[PDB]
Amino acid sequence: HHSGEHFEGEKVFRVNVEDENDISELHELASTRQIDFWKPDSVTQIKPHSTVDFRVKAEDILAVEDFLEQNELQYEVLINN
Repeated sequence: HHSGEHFEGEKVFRVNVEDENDISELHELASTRQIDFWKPDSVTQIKPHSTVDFRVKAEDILAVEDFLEQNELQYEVLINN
C-alpha cells in the first residue's frame, strides 16, 4: 500500500526500550531525527525497560513508522482497533 496518500500522521508513536539493543537502534535516528520526543527522552540517557512518547506528526512518517516497524523497534500506538 502507500503511506501518505491523503492521510495525516494521526498516531502517538510511543517507545518501549527493553535494553541496550533497542536503544542502539533508535539512538541512531537522533542524528537525523525526523521525529521529536515528548515525555521523557533526552536520547543520550535512554536505558532499558523504559517508556517514553513522541507525538502525532505526519508527511515524513513513512521513514519513522518504517524505522519502527521493519524491526518492530518496540513502538506502541493507541490508535489501532
